[PDB]
Amino acid sequence: LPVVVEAHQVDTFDVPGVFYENHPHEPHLSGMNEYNQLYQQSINDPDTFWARMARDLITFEKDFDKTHIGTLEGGDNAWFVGGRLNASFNCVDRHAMRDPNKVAIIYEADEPGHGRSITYAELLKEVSRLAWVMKSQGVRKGDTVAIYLPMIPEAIFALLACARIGAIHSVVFAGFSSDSLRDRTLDARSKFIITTDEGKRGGKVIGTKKIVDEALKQCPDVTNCLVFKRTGADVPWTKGRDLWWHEEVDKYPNYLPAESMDSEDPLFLLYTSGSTGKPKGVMHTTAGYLVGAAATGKYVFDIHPADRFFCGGDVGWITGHTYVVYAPLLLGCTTVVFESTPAYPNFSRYWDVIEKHKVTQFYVAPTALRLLKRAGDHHINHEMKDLRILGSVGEPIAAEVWKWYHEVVGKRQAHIVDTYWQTETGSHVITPLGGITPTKPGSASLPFFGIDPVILDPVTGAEIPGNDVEGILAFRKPWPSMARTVWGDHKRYMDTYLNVYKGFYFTGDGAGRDHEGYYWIRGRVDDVVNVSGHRLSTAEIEAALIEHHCVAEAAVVGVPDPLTGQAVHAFVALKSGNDNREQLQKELIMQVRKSIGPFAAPKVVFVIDD
Ligand SMILES: CCCOP(=O)(O)OC[C@H]1O[C@@H](n2cnc3c(N)ncnc32)[C@H](O)[C@@H]1O
Repeated sequence: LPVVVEAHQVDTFDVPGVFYENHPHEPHLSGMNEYNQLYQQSINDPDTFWARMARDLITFEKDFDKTHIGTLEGGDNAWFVGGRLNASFNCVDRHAMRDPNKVAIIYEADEPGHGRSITYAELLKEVSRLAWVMKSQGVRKGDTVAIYLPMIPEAIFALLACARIGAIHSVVFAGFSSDSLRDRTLDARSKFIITTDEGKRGGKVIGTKKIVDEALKQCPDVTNCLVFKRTGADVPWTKGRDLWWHEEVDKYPNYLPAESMDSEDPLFLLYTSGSTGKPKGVMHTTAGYLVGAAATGKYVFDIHPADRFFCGGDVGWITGHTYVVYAPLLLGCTTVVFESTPAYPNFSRYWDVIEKHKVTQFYVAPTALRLLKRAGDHHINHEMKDLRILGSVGEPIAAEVWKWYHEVVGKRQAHIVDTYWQTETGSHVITPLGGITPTKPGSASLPFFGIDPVILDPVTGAEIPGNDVEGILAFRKPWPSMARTVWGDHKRYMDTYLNVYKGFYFTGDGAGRDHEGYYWIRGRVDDVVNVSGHRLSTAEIEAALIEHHCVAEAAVVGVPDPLTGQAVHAFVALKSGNDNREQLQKELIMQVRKSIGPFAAPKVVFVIDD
């Protein structure tokens, strides 16, 4: 009967009472009244609200002159202008100064019972001497550095060492093919790459150095490749280009100065798939991105310095950027770097890790939850006494999965926080606040501070006022962690995000706002599909399928899937005939695996006449 049909007869759920009784500290907010007061200030007077938030959470070398200049339509937004700071100083130095022996990183290795814990002082040493390696090899402020690493603590060392010297890290998910790594390394114009000899995940060997070698044959500007010895396997070696991480860092001091950066110096590039064209290098700058990361870590995930935060996302994606690395380290707590899968050695692994390390917040994709729920509740039998926040990201956590997460995983003692955001927003933008916001199963709830959502008519672009409305999700105002450009193509950034509905930021998602103002995310309205947590471009996959000599035309679509959220399905029209039609279906799948990576392979390729 309502316009937003998903909300029909869905009541809110309060934060469990025991959450407050068992809390080691207390929430950073007194309740929803204070959220509403701070939220209104963040919209009505963002100059005052964000200046105080930034000065609360981020240590500047030089205080900023003005909170924000520019406009959405101008595509000229700048935050904390005139400030100077360094991201590695805020993630590492200031904490090592105060509490050097506090654990910063818990490394959980692919095999249980391995791994190690890393203090803030140890982190400062490893970041410093890795930064010395890059500096000695000629990396300078403003250079991009390609990173092709699995989930080991050396990945955090690498991001933060780039930030320490003002280089711009460009992390490439270690499941990408050599073609995909090559394309991102070329576009970023990186001259330095960091990788492993091999990766280990779920007991399986990933031949990272071999993949890198293949990519670098076509990246002539890459003059050094720093290799971390993860497995010790014999790998191909290029004298004069390749260097061993362990050999190089032993040469250099255990401390390096931090480079003084402008608030608006680029911090990183993250190549992201869009509705049209090759992946775009989404650029985040420094102060605004860090402010958003710290602000959401604090108020969304209820992070306090003593906490042990565990995000299951990969450093290759924005979730790992913001919530494995930047947010928890900015706030000075402990973060978990998890090398394995939730199924290795068995389906208990996530809970084994949470129980061993006394994790307080866990951040998961619903695809992983559905896999585990299907495996059966006998794999979950873990006290997990400290687990009080259960975050979810990537798609709506639907009622059946929500209930399982709340009751079986959380024992009705944790607050489930469904966080809506995207690579381009830097940090959470519509989400409940942990320990504060009442929630609805399947809803992202309410906007974060500084986020002013509107629902637009898809055709006319007109704003649809009031509640129980549906349409396009857009934001009316800039926010600190917004992506600042697409690398090398500001015009595409303008045309993609800011020129579609002038005066607004276009998310590419549909949404409903229900009778109580709660937001229900409908998903992408463009040709972007989200498959097992992977943001994929159907146009990219079609182009991959066309690379096959038999295929003339290709069409790929995303369809609902009970486990992967959505499944990509591909249709091809052949140029002639193929008596090995079942055999062609294998070559087409391998073609996508070569062009993009295993994770992008279509479930099936249908060969049709027209
Ligand atoms: C933030 C990690 C993933 O970042 P990406 O840039 O890869 O993907 C962003 C997209 O994921 C979906 N999405 C993300 N979170 C949610 C969410 N909580 N509910 C519904 N859809 C969601 C929305 O369609 C969005 O445009």
